[PDB]
Amino acid sequence: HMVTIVRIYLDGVYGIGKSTTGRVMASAASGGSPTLYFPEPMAYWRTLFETDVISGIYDTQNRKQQGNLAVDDAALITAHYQSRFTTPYLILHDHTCTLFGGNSLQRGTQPDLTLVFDRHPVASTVCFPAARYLLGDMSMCALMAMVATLPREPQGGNIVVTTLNVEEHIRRLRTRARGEQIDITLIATLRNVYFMLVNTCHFLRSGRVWRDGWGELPTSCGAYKHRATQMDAFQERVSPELGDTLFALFKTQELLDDRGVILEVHAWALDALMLKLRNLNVFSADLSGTPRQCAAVVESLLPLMSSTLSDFDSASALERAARTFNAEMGV
Amino acid sequence: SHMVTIVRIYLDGVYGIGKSTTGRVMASAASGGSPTLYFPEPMAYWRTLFETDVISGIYDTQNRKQQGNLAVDDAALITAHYQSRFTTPYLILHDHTCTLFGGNSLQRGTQPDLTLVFDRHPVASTVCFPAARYLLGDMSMCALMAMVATLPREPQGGNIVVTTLNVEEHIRRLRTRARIGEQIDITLIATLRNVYFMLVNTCHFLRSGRVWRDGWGELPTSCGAYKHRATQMDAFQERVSPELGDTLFALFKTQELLDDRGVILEVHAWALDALMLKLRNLNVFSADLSGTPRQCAAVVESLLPLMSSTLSDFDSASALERAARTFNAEMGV
Ligand SMILES: Cc1cn([C@H]2C[C@H](O)[C@@H](COP(=O)(O)OP(=O)(O)OP(=O)(O)OP(=O)(O)OP(=O)(O)OC[C@H]3O[C@@H](n4cnc5c(N)ncnc54)[C@H](O)[C@@H]3O)O2)c(=O)[nH]c1=O
Ligand SMILES: Cc1cn([C@H]2C[C@H](O)[C@@H](COP(=O)(O)OP(=O)(O)OP(=O)(O)OP(=O)(O)OP(=O)(O)OC[C@H]3O[C@@H](n4cnc5c(N)ncnc54)[C@H](O)[C@@H]3O)O2)c(=O)[nH]c1=O
Repeated sequence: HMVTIVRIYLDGVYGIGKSTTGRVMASAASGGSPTLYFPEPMAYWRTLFETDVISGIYDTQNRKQQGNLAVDDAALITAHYQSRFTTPYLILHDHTCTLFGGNSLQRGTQPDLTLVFDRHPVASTVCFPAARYLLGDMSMCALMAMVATLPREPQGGNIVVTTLNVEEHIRRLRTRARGEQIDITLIATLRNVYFMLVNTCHFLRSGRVWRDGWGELPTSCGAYKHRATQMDAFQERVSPELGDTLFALFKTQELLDDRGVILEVHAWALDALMLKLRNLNVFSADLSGTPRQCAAVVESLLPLMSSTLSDFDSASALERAARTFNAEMGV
Repeated sequence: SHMVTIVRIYLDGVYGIGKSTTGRVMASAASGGSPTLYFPEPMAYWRTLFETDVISGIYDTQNRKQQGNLAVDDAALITAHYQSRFTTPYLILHDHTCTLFGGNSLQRGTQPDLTLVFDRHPVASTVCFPAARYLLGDMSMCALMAMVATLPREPQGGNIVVTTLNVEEHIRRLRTRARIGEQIDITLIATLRNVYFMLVNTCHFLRSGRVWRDGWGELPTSCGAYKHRATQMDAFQERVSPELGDTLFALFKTQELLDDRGVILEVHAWALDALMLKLRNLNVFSADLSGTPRQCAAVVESLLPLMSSTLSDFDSASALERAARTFNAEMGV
């Protein structure tokens, strides 16, 4: 008994609908075949240790403004809690990775098993870090630090970057939290970072590498940074330029030598990013309709996705991992 | 298509023991053996390549701790951030060289076509130093987990040699560099020494073919006492037949990671699994450096019969030679 598994990482900017979405896809209410959902590791972040890292992050963007903590220092304290967000993702990823199996193909069929992970390690190792850096809240050096910890995606992974029109995105961000300030720049920049990420996988699928069109590309400075904070600045592109992708932000003096050439060690890092994101078959989804509709939109690009071949012990082991994960990541 | 036999060695252990000097000799042709490339410590990355020198910073933040001007709360957060900054260049190097070692790792008891000495394995900055900072109360168990998790998986064929030294001689050396009213910081040194014994014992335990679970639920729930004892000099040693108590696993049995029943949470057992898996491709050895640089170089060398080799190709071997040349340039001073 071999099993055909398809794994989906649902990802994108927060407050868009994605968690409702996967949670619906998982629930017995959608039909199709067995669908297991791995939720966000909330408990890990909030209750399992003395410090609640979400409550800590913003607590520091407050302090840094409230004229009470060195601006230099909140860039370190925040860098740190950004690190803490990654941990449970890396643990999950380590545990699940042996079990997905091999023989990744686009089979066209329905799989015996469907997994939906709420977010891929890329979100908290590259994307959120990249955004905090563009906002000046975190240094290049520190972005490097985090990007370096992204694990290699094994074969057959599928990442669906969820999207939404801005209007509606603001409506759903008020319905959830008010009192506290929403942070419209973080949202604007994250929207851009996620487009950049999507562009990046399309870039790689098109067979290019980060060196291609690197010389031509302009150095990326205050001007380029600020632009990533503006809304709509970037968008999905099936044939992107280098500058439409995540690599563009790494061309800065910080990483360049006396004559404008990127250091070999830094090229190595850009190399590793490109390696790690390569087994990630990229898709988009607009989360405009109702949770049930959103679900069927994700479920509709199932025939396009990458399936693996697993043995019946591991299937079982993933389902156990599913049960446990939902259980302990509780609240 | 031409087949090259590589053996890689990670020299590791407590700082100030002689390891970097040893490695430079193993590289030097005068020490015979097989051609040796030596990847040094990523100094430049840490100190010069960015606006902040992680070595200055770190201690400058332990200083503002005792010396009122910055919170005790923040120190264990800025210090952790800096500990994380130490690991970056090692992860980068690891990612660059890993896909070049090739496979077929088989302890072949002969001299290899070539030898790579890396100064330190990712384990040093993602497990060992973090573990010691936690045992000293400078860092939380949760911060620890945030770093333990970022150990990369060692591929087949990795050999790690934990360097050792009697305490007299080790201290002597420490004062030999340093110089002029600089404090040493025995406290850390003592804990790091214990952590590295825990590590040699850990991989033994694991090669033995034991898992972290064997003997777990009968092991004393480690907390207050255990932390003191980890910081006490020579509390730990290289055990011949190590048990769970002697290993790095012991320190993760704390209230912080159990439920109301005294049972480790499953997500925590997973983190424990990961670490056990990565620590399974490292062939572990210990080497003593009381001899002279040459003697030391020979002590590590004589082990080679015991070490494991991978088969790479000529074009890969030749990129390692560049890799080593590049790393050496970009990291000096
Ligand atoms: C990963 C990461 C996160 N964070 C920070 C950023 C955030 O401030 C915070 C929590 O981030 P979270 O992702 O853990 O949890 P949420 O804040 O809940 O954001 P989500 O990731 O869950 O976004 P979703 O949009 O997937 O969440 P969801 O709850 O589905 O959507 C929010 C609201 O929209 C409505 N909704 C959902 N679907 C809807 C639909 N189809 N129609 C109408 N409304 C819909 C629901 O009523 C819900 O109230 O953590 C970091 O700082 N660094 C990091 O690396
Ligand atoms: C990796 C890491 C480092 N740090 C911090 C802790 C430390 O304070 C600092 C040093 O970082 P480093 O280890 O790159 O720099 P060093 O302090 O130089 O330590 P080494 O790695 O070089 O240790 P070694 O023992 O290899 O250094 P070495 O210079 O070889 O030895 C010290 C002295 O002993 C003499 N010596 C060497 N071999 C000798 C021999 N055989 N006989 C007699 N003397 C010998 C040498 O002349 C030298 O002066 O960085 C962290 O906080 N966290 C981390 O994760």
